Amino acid sequence: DAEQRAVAKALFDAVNKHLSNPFIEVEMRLGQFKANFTACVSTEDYERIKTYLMTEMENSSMTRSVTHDVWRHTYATDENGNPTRCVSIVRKKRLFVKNIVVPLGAYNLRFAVSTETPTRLKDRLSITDGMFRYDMTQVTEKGVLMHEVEIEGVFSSKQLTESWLEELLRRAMRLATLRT
Ligand SMILES: [Mn+2]
Repeated sequence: DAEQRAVAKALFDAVNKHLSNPFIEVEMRLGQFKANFTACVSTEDYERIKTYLMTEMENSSMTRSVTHDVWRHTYATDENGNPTRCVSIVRKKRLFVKNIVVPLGAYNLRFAVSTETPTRLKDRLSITDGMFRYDMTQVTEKGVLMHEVEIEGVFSSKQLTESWLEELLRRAMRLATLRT
């Protein structure tokens, strides 16, 4: 009856709260071997990858964000670069990691699949081309400045296909070999 419906609704809401919304992140990160794989590119190669992406872009769209990181707690920043407050808290567990065999002269590529479930400073610029998101991040994690580039997409319950993976590897190889 009516009381039963109130209990079941509460059980339903409590179940979903304990489920959360667990999505899957598939990413291909550029990097080098130089404590082995370092997910960074040179400054000059970084600016040329960006030149490539802005030339390629046609949707007149991008997102920039300066955040502070420290389960990871992400803190926003105001107009002067000072922290505001947490805008997200997420646990990232890597499920699958793989080194890609790249052509000679190319940047190395690391393939990573992670579950994300709702100190470093990140200045990130993100572009979308088709069903792929490009992230260009300048990271500082211990006084060291790293130029990071990755291509990625997120899935949950948007499902992952072999076609999307095939194009992800194609698009990543294009950035990895940009200088050659
Ligand atoms: Mn990422």
